[PDB]
Parts: sequence; structure tokens; C-alpha cells
Amino acid sequence: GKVKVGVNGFGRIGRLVTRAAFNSGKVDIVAINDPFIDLNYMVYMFQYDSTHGKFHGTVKAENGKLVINGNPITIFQERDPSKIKWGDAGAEYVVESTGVFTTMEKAGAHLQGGAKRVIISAPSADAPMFVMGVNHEKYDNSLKIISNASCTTNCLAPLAKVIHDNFGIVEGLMTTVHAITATQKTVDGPSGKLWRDGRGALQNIIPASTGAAKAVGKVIPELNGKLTGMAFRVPTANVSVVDLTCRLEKPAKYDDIKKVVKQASEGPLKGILGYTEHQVVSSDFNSDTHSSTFDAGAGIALNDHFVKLISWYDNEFGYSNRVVDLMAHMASKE
Amino acid sequence: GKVKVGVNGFGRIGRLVTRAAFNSGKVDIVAINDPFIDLNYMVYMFQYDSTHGKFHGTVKAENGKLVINGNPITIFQERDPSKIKWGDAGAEYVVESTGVFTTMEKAGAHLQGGAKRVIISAPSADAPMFVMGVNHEKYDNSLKIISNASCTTNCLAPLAKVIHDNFGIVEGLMTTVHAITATQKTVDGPSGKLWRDGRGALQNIIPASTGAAKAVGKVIPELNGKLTGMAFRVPTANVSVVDLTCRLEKPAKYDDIKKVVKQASEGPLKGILGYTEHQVVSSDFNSDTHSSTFDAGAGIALNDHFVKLISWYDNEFGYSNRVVDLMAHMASKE
Amino acid sequence: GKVKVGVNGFGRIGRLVTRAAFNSGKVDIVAINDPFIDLNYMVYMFQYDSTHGKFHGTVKAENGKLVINGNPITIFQERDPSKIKWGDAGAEYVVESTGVFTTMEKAGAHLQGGAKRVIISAPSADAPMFVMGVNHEKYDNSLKIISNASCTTNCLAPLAKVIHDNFGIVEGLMTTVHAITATQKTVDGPSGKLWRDGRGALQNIIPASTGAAKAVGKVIPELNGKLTGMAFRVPTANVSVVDLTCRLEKPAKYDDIKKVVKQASEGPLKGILGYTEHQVVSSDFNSDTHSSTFDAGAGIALNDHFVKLISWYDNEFGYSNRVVDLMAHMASKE
Amino acid sequence: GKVKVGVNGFGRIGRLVTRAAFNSGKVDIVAINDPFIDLNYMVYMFQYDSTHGKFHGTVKAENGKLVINGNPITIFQERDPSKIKWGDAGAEYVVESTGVFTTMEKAGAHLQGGAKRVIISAPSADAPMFVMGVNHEKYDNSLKIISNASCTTNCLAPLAKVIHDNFGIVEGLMTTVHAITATQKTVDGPSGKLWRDGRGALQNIIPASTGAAKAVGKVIPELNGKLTGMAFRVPTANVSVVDLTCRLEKPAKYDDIKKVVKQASEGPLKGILGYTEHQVVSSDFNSDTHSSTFDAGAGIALNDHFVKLISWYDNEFGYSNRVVDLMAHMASKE
Repeated sequence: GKVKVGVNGFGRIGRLVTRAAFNSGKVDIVAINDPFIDLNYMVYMFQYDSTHGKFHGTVKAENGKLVINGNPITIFQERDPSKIKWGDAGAEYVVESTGVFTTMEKAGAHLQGGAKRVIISAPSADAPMFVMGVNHEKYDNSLKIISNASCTTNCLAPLAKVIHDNFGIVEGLMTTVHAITATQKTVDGPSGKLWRDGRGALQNIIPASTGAAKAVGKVIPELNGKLTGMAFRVPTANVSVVDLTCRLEKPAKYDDIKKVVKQASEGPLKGILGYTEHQVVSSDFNSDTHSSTFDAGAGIALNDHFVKLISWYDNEFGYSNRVVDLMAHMASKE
Repeated sequence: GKVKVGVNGFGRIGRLVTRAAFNSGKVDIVAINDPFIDLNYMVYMFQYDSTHGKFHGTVKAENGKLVINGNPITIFQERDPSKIKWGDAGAEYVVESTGVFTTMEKAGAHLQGGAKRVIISAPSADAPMFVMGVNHEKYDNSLKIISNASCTTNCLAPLAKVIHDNFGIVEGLMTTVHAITATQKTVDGPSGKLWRDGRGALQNIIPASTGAAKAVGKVIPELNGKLTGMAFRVPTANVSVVDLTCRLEKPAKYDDIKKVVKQASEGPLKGILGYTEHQVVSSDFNSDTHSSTFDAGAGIALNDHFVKLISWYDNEFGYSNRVVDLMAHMASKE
Repeated sequence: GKVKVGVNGFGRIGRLVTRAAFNSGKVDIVAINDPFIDLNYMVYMFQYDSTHGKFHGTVKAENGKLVINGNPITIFQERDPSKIKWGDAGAEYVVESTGVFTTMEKAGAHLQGGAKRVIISAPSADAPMFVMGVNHEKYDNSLKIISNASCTTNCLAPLAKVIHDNFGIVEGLMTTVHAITATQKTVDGPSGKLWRDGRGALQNIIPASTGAAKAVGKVIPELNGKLTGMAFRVPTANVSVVDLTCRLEKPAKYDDIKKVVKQASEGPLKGILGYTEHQVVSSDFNSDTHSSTFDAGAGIALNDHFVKLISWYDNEFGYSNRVVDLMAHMASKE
Repeated sequence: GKVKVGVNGFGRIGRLVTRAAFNSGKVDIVAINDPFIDLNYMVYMFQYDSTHGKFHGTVKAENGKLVINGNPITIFQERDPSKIKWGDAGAEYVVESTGVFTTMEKAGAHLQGGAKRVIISAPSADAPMFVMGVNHEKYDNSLKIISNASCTTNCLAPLAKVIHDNFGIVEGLMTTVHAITATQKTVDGPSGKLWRDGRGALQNIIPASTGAAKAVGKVIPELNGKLTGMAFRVPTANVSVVDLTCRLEKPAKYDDIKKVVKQASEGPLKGILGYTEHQVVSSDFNSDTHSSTFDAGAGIALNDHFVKLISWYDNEFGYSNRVVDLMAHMASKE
């Protein structure tokens, strides 16, 4: 890979973006910042993964650097992002993955240390938002701070694009049945801002608010105000599913929907939007790099204008690979 | 607390209908048939329950009878339902809970042994179907074989009744996020007729078919052909949730929906349809006897005619208590 | 008449000690300190519990106080325990349940605010340690700061006392198969001090170190240096089990072990050490208030001097009730 | 010159023995019998696996045969094993994996249809039993029906061999914390012979009896009568762990035990007995083909003669690979 990348935060998104970068070879990770995880612990956290298995390659600590597949990575331990010397480490792009510096003002602190561009691996209240395969062609070299939206927006937007382009979405309501995440608790504990999210993750189906369907309206401006939804967190370690109930303007028989989604999966959205007619379940998408995989057998139509469409997503690996693809696309435009 | 009842099958539904009968005191269990579970094992299965806790009372085997709280229950071990001597044991109504004698022809075999009425604790292809609080007033003494529909139909129908009575449901699509059931497998195993249902229940979100939303059109005839849906089985031991996405005829602001559902929960549907504004999760409904509990905070409206309504249900205890309530209602009409 | 109690920390132990105090009525909770959980959130966390169900009585926020069953409780939000005004609230005993002030020096900070005695609801490196039914008669009025040991020590010590008193333990090695706890992570995350404990709790069996078996040697001085062990954390929300493999001095047939444990459970250790011959599983002990329940059917003897003994414990409810029992015992000695 | 194999049963062991056979290339599967799983369903069950992921080769149904990586496999659907035409399909060795024909009389039914040898992939009450790396050199050409013991015996026997050879095991007691299996139930259900095994697998820690430690005494005659144990089934989909508490004749410092086990893992037991000092958890052994992996950091010594040794095993893939290794060894002796 050609662009040199720095990763802020070695949490689940930071580690899996690093794993995707080395597995795909599309970008070169040269620096990682994390003030709470030391070098020897980073080796362990990167090498072993309960969900995705052992890293396929070599990882070791050598001379104060994390060396992955022979590539040395400078390690920083700064709490203040404006103090990270990204430029001295050669990091041109920075993936801001901590989840706490998501505004352009906060993510822009990485420019002080010499980074040229910042990619927020989460929704942002004000940064331009992108979804690969949907609006990445709207990216240009003047944008120094951008967001790759969320894993759920990356699942819904490619499907919504195909459905809207062929039949027109009059309105839609989404539910995502989502795997557990790092912000949840093992047993009933404090969450403060989101009380239901503090309840034991192993024991419960937990309703949760999500701006993912509304965010599709920013990535596909014609759907602004036409979509909203919510989520249920369930006790699975990984892989989630979107359930889009929509009204269509043009009549669409279910076989016509299958035809256009299959055609999009084989052409312009290949590798982004998948298509299957197999009797799949969530574990079949573990470590799958697609953003969205349409499940033809799981959906149901009430009539030609009112349908429920189902799409699977590995909420960890699909999204992490899209962060890398977005950076590779950005690098090709330099 | 008067009608004498026989229970065919000591599976999950049979045992919890028996527990609901002794806890509510509305009906008297006098006989149980199960050809595969012997008396000493019935004591154990009834006394200890992983989901609902130990039985609060006494359970013993004495002189070939199952004795619960000092009440002796005759135990039969017949494979052929037409050979069960219900009349001789004093059982007036029989709960057909095995899941394999759901047609009126098959469930009618209990009349040969002297039962007066049969309540199929499952959907039936041809028996009259009832949901307490929705169409139980249509029951008449002439009906000897009836069905109490499924746990999911009992959750959706009370909510759909209130919404349709106040705003009119033009069309709706339902998703149920359902707890695991006895027909699922611990690890990937054979299912044959439903391939996805054989996949490991602890590891997967599994899409599944349900006739529950279509069945609401039989208990609420005005909704015939206007509702359908599907399910996702998730790894929780009990408690499920319905997500109804519907198009309304009259405009309904979300606060107007909350007001009419709250009013119904405090009046004609008290004890059947619940209402909450608390930050609840699924475990909060464990052993809850309501058929449906509207979650005001979890639902979302796109506009005044297109909304997503959420309702919780203890798929084991709500349904089992409704079987007892249906029999008590039937007894009051004799 | 009842001692007035303050609880420092409204985490899992703090809330369940508060619940055990109201359920048993043995002590009066008058104050709670927690700098991270505000009053409205305390109402929610106390009222709903995924593991133990909804609180039986009433819970509400009124005039800045937490009102449980009509009893108002003063709420403090201090990070420094020496600044908590326990005396202004009338709190005589303080339960130090945060897990971070476990030395006599740190727990003693509560005496500055007017508390008379402090009970550390966790192991302490230097405070006198007690296990109800084993050494609580060694408590005296001169001890202002004491520890109630851990949930695991309270399970092992009553059983080890009976076995050692009757047959003599030459040596023993313990394994506890433990339910998940609040210190674990939902998905692979940072733990720093204990790397295995950061691994996803829902996906893994995790080995862990524990000083519980060694601590039994401090509560039963004759067993000092004769016991040690380790733990496996497994994905269950609650209820744990001890597996004690010990070498006995006097020969003990397995029926002789059952006889002495049953006799102890019916006499001096009634309510502390339970005994069962039923085919129990972990969920059968959910919300069980015993410290230890000997499982006669699960254990196995290789010979008369080498046996494996099994004992269940609700790691949340047994221990929380023992904290209340220890305070009631202390109050009776004033 | 590879042996042609028939597999009776396409359950968990049958499918993973087939997968190990194609992955290792040590034998050629030419036939599979299963009366309950038809050809199209076998394609699906083999292709998708919740635990071990998708089969990365090719699988399809063609002309009534199951074709894996271009190799056609004859499919039989016989309930009676004496009616399976193994000889017509060219199957020389038959893996009897149903768990229902484990005596030499029942497993010998495969000789009627033309098989030359039968390998029971489970313990047998009377067939000669083997563990690769421990007693496979005792196999000879006169043995037509043999057993590969259980996954647990294959974990304990290699470790017990090394410990006994170097220090002498005076006596030992084993506990296995075992992942869930196909014989368990998703929710509390019937298991007439083993009541605890019917209890909900997702909710419980379930004690269970196992003859695995006693079976080590048949494979290592010098340990006959010196070992026994029990199991706890816990809610993990795969990977189990053995906890051997043993008294040693020669003094053994824990570092001496580590040295001896590490040396065995690098020499005569390479690929059978693993050794690690890493901070591993169960998911780190998912799809690991070792029979046993000694966890140096998890074990604990009370003194030089009384220790607790921990060893991990992928109860599905380690055992399935040993069945293939045993057949490859048998074939080399023809």
C-alpha cells in the first residue's frame, strides 16, 4: 500500500482497521497512539482475537516499536491528540477511532502534529460523511477531516441506493438487530447517558436509538427525511442485520427486487453489496468484508409497494475494511 | 377457580399452563398425559425451572399421582389421544399442548375419552382462534374445539386492535425478535424442513417464518390480508419483542398513540396489554403475565401515518396465563 | 432498634446489599454514596435487575432522596470517602463496597465523616476477615474496620470447616467455575493488569487467579498453607460453583461426608450451608441466600482419602445477605 | 495409496471428520450414510459451520453424489447399519460416528456391507481403545473394530502420560469445563436418563458424569484405578478445558513440570500435545488440531507433590483430526 497511516486508539475499531490494512495491503500503518495500552499488550491484543481468530502473520515488539509483517510501527501514548507527533512518524492520514473526538474541531487536533487528513471511524455531527459505493465520488482533495459514517449506515445505504435508484423509496423504517459492542456491560452497570445500554448484555434484548437510518439521508440526499429507525442489541459477539420496511413509488415484485440487487452486487457494488439466496444465519458472515449482504430468502413483501428487505453485516470487519478502502480511494485522488 | 382441567403434554407449555393454574387459582388441574415423561421425572421438571425459578409450593409423587400443593393429579401415559380416559379422571377441559394434534380432527380425539372441550395451545389450521381481550367475547358454548393462537399472535393482536380501532391500520409488517425455543439446536444440527432452525441457537441470529401476523387477520377480521411478518431467533432463554411497522389511515402523532394505548391498558385490556415509559430491557418482563407490553420509549415515528411500535412479551408465561384465562372465561359461560 | 447503615458504592454489591437489607429487614439503610450515579439513575438501577427481577416494593426519587418502601435515603456524591457526612445522615455502620478502599487505612476514611464501624464487602490485605457460621463469634466491639471476605471464600470456608472438623484436610486444591462479573468485558478489550480478563466474556472460558482458597486459611487458622486454587470465568450471568479436591486424614466414605454435611446444614450452619441430593443446575440457585450448597450427587470420590466436593453459590445474593447478617450480628454485640 | 473411508452419521463428529479428511489429505472419504439428512441438506450442513466457518473448498450435489473439492462421495440413507453397501462404494474403513452403535457387536454391522475395519469415534464398552501419541503403536492388523476413545480422554491421556512418565501420578481427580454439545437442550426439556442434561444449555452450568479419566487407565494401564473425575457443561459453543489435580510420587517444582511438558510437545507428542505460556482463553483454541494444549500460566502448585494442571482442547476439531490420524496409521500397517 502507498499512503502511510496513523491510528488513534487501539480499541476494537483501531485494531481491526490495522488488521484490515495489513490483510488487504491497501495502506501502510506506520503509527498507533493509545495512552492506556502499552506496546507488549498491543502485541497480545492484536495477535489474539476471540471473534476473528489469531492474526495471519507476524507481530512482535522490537526496539519500542510494534512490528507487524516486518513493518515497524511507532507507538505513542498521548491523552491529548494535538500532542501526537504524527508527522515525525511519517503518518499522512490519521484514523480517529476513539469515539470521543468526532467533531471537526476535536478531530482537527491531529493536524497540529503533522497529519494531512483525518478519517473519523464513526458518525460526526459536522464532518462530511461518506459510504463507499454510495457517495465516495463526492470526496475531493480539499476535505481534510471526513467521517466514514457507522457500520449500520454502511449496511443500509448501499441497499437503499439500489432500491431508490430502481423503484424509489417513498418512506422507510429500519430496525437493526445488532451484536454486542464494547460500550455495553457484562452485568447490570452504570451507563448514565443511555440507561438501557448499562443492562447486562448477556441476558437481554436491549432497545437502542441509532441515527443510522437518518444518516443515510445525508449520504443519499434524495432520502433526507424519508428514513428513520431503531436498534435491538442482542447477545451475539459479532454480526448484525438490518430490516428495512419501505414503501416504494414504482411497483416492484419481489423477484424484480432480487434481480436489481443481484445485478448491483455483480457490477458497481461488487465487494460492497453482497447477494445470497442461501439459508444463511449470522455466523455465516463472521469476518465477511462486505458492507451489506442482501438475504433474498429472509425478506417478505406484503404487496408491490410495501416490502421488508433484510441485509447482513459483519459490524466489525465490513466497516473496518471500508475505512481502509476510503483511505485507498482518498490516496488515489492525491 | 372451578373448571377441572386435563393437560396433554408436559413440555414447556404444558408445565407452565400447570404452574399458571396453581399460581392464579382460576382453574383446577386434575390430570396430565405424557407418554414419554414418567411421574418421578414430572416432579423434577415441574419443581425446578431455569427460567421461572423453583415452584413456590410442594411437588411430590404419591401413589402414582403428581401431588402439587396437596392436590393429586392423575397421570396418563397414552400415545393415542383417543385412548386418554379424561372423563374418568374428572377433566372437563383438555389443553392440547403437544404441538402435533392442532387440527380439529386430531384435537377432537380428546372428546372420545370424555373431555367436554379442547383448547389447542398453538395455532390451528381450522379451529376457531381466540386472543383474550380481542375476540374472546365471540366464544360461545357451541365451540368444543378452539385454539388460543400463538404467543406472538397474543402479543400483536391486542396492540393491533387498539391501533386499528383508533387510527385504522391500512397495512403493516411485523418483525419479532424471539427468544430461543425447544425446536432449536444447541449446536449446528439437523432440522430438515427448516434448515436455518438447525443452526446453533447460542451462536446465531436466525431468520424464521411466522404466520403470527397473518393470524391477527383471523382474530381481527378487518385486518385480513393487511399484515404479515417474519422473525429473528436470538440467543436469550426467554422474553421476546414485536416490532410492528404500520401505515395508519388517520394521522396519529406519537403522543396520541401513547395516550390511547395507555388508556386501553388501564381499562378494557388491563392485565393483557401493558404500557410503560420506563427504560426497560427483555429481562424486566421475565415471568410477566401480560400478553403484550407497549414500550413507549422504544418506538419511532417517521411521520403521522408511518410508525414503528414496540411491544414486549414473556413468550412462555404470558401465553400460558392466557390459556388459563381463556378456560376461566369458557367456564363462566357454561 | 435496627442499626442504621450507609452504603459506599451503588455497584452490583452495593445495590444487592441494599436489596438484602430491605428484603430481610435486619438493618435500616439510611444513606448511599456514589459520585458517578445520580439519584434518578439509582431509582432505575435498584428497581430493575436482569438477574434478580424487579424489586418487590416501591422505589422513587423524592426531594433529593431515594425512597424505598416509604423509607427516605440520603444520597451523597463524594469521590473522597473522608468527605462523606455519614454522621449527618445518621449512618452508624458503613458498607465499603467500591472495591478500591479495601485496606484499613483506606476504609478508615469513613470514620472521619462520623461512621462508627466499616464493613469492607471484599477481601482486605489487613482488616480482620469474617465468614458467618465459621468465625463470626471471634468478632468483638473493639473492631471498627472488618472485612466479610469474598463470595468464593464464603462458599468454601463453611464446607471446609465441616470437612476439616470431621475428617481433617491434609491438603486441598480448589477450582471455582464462576459467573461473569462487572470487571469483565463484553468484547475483547483492555484490562492491563490481567490480560485474560479483558477477553470477551460472552465467548470465552477464562482462567483467573483468586486468593479465595488461601483466604480460608486465615478464617480457619488450622488450614493456613493447606489450600490454594484458581478460577474459570464462564458466560453465565450469575451463580458459581466450587470444586474442592482434597486429601483427608481420616478415611471418609462418600456417604459419611454426605451425613456430616447434611447434619451441619440442619444445625449450626442452617441458612449458611445448604445440602441437596436433587439433580440441580446453576439456575436453581438464582437468588438463593445460602453461602454454600453442597451438591451430593455431583461430587466424586477416588478413594476414602481423596475426594472432589461440589458446592454452589449465588455469588451476588448469598454474599450480599451475609454482609447484612454480619452487620446484624455486630449490632447485637454493641 | 490412501485408504478409502465411509462415514456413518453426518452429525457434528461425522461432518468434522469429513472436513479434517479433506483438509489434511491423509485419507479419501468415498461414502457417507445418514438416514435423516438428504443430499441437498448435506451440502448446506458441510458448507456452513457456525463454529469453524465456511468450508473454503467447493461442495455441491451432482448426480446423486456429494462432491467435495471435485471428489464424488456416494450417499446412503439407511437406518440399519448392516444394510449400508460400503463395499459397493469402495469404502474400506468405516467411521461409526452416530454414538448409538458403540459396542463391537453393534459396530460390527458395518462388516456386513463390505467394510474391512470400523473406527468408533466414541468410547466403547468392549472395543480396543486408542489415543494417538499414547498407545497407537499397540494397534495391529488383527483388530477389525476399534475405538478412538472420547475428546476428553484424548486431552487428558497425553498430559497424564508425560506427568506419570516423569514424576509418577499416585492419584488424580479431573474436572473438565466442557462446551455445549448436541445432546443438550436449548431450553429445559426431556432427558429421561440424565435429568441435569435436559436443563437449558444457555442458562446453566450443568454437572455431568464422564468416564474419561477412568478411560485413561485403559489406554495407560499403569494409571488404571488412579484417576477419576466429572464435568461441568457451560454455555460456550466449542472448546473445553481439563483441570487435573494430582498427587505426584517424585517432587516436581512447577518449572520442572513445564520443562518436561514443553520437551514432549517438541518431540514425540508434536501436533498431539501443545504447550503455551501465553495468556490464552478458550477461543484461542477454536479450530486448533492439538488433542491437548498445556496452559503453563493457568496451573497452580500447592507443594512439590500436589498440583493442578490445565490443558485446553478443541473438543470438535482435535478429536476429528485424531480419528483421521488413527485411520492413516492403521492404513500404514496394512
